[PDB]
Amino acid sequence: MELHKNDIELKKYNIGVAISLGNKWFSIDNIEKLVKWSLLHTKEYVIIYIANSIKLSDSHAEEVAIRYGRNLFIKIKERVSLSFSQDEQAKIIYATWSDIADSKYKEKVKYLYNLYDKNINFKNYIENFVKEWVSKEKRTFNNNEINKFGRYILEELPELMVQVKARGVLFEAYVYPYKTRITEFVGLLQKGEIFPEIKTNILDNHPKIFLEVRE
Repeated sequence: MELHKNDIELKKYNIGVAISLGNKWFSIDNIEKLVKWSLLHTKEYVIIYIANSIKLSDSHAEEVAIRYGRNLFIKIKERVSLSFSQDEQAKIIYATWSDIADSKYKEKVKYLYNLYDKNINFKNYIENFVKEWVSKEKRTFNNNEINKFGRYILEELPELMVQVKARGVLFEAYVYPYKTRITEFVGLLQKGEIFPEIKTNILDNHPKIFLEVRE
């Protein structure tokens, strides 16, 4: 279980553990290993949160939080309190969607929504983007559902691109077990190599750092 470097071994960064809820890799055991690894490499804090989700709220990430995220967090809490010491546990912050989506975060998301409605190339790209992920599955989805799922990605896009506070705590890096199409996409966005207006409008020369950590 290691980082697939200098700054990390020097513990320059606080580390986020980004949980894709419903992704079969994110068993409690693999989540435990990620939190273990992050505790041993972090500058101070480890921030556990729900990163993606692939009507009781106007926000999909919020609806995910109250339907599934709370129960996941309760299971993580109980496991952590048996696997780690009192002092290690004090390094861990459980960031709900609300802890992350403060007013500054919501302005970025709003910018992306407006761009999704006005720029048809961006709409086409994010949409076709969803169509690939569902292409690897058995179920079908209509274009209206495809479009709904696209908006859900934009809600999570700022957290992947910019360094943001959770409960007042800034985490510069996050761990994830594998590269995904979203991480390559975010890579191009952060460089201004795709949809450069997004970099111009919502990024701030402090890019979120992506740390690939697996067995």
